[PDB]
Amino acid sequence: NEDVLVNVEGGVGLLTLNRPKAINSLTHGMVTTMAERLAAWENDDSVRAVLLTGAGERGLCAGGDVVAIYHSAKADGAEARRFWFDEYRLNAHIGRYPKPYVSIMDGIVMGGGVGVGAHGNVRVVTDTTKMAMPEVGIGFIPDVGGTYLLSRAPGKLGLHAALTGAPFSGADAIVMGFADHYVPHDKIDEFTRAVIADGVDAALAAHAQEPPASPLAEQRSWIDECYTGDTVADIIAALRAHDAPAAGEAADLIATRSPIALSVTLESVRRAAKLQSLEDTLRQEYRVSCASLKSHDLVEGIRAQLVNPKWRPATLAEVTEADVEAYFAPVDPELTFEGE
Ligand SMILES: [Cl-]
Ligand SMILES: [Zn+2]
Ligand SMILES: [Zn+2]
Ligand SMILES: [Zn+2]
Ligand SMILES: [Zn+2]
Ligand SMILES: [Zn+2]
Repeated sequence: NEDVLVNVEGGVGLLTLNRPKAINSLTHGMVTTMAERLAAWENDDSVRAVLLTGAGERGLCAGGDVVAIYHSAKADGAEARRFWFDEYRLNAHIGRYPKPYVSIMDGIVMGGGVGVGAHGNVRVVTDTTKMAMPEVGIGFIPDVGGTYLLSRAPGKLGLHAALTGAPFSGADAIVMGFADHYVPHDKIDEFTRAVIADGVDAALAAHAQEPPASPLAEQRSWIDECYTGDTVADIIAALRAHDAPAAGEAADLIATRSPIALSVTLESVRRAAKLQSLEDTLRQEYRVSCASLKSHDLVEGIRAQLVNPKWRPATLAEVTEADVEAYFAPVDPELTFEGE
């Protein structure tokens, strides 16, 4: 099997993620294929644009392959670090890319799938889009430039998405700055065909629609009320005190997540909000990911997903400021972006 299908048609470089039985989860091989093709096509005049899609019907991409990260974290972390090094460089390159990069973020789009789709410049979601950064549920922290996107969402919507790790819709994704355009699922095929035949602007004019109401946008009042707290424990207390079902549901979900991952996530998004550069943000995320490889909760979190995680530390009250600060320590080598 070719885990990424590659072709050029109508002047469009086509990248189709192709592990549909795994909802197209990303391997290191898939990342390097994408990266090499983006590099090869960048100065090739026969390629006017790039289009990223996923095979099958359930989603563009459910994430990075978590089994491989798990096996690496139990070993010496070498593959995980190399994977993230190459992946984050790819994320940055999509972010800078000079040619139109159209991503079809249909169906399930989570974690690493956000990384390959949501830094594009023509970002399409649909009525089946279920997008999330669910990292705290496995003892991890949103990466792949997710902290850059989360910190740029309106209000505190980004913190809500990051701490709950809950999915949000296509319309929500547009509100949060993770996507640009809305096309119903049973027009993606016509839309994709039109990009290839008539170009991006014609395809959009012909198939894009006004998104429906964003439920996340309607929740902004209590999100902004409750997520201004200094600590995750402050946030949970406020959500409970607001005494309404949607806030309570958020609190309940947060309370299932890794305490250390939640704490590092809150700090990451707050620090990312002060960084202008996608590259600088990814450098921070790389330190955090590297640190997470040495953690109890990353292994426990992924284990539980594969096989009720028992987090350690078990409570937010046991998380110290030094525990959080440890995730932001320098590493050697730092993530670098040269070789363009
Ligand atoms: Cl570039
Ligand atoms: Zn379909
Ligand atoms: Zn393995
Ligand atoms: Zn590798
Ligand atoms: Zn470039
Ligand atoms: Zn169709």
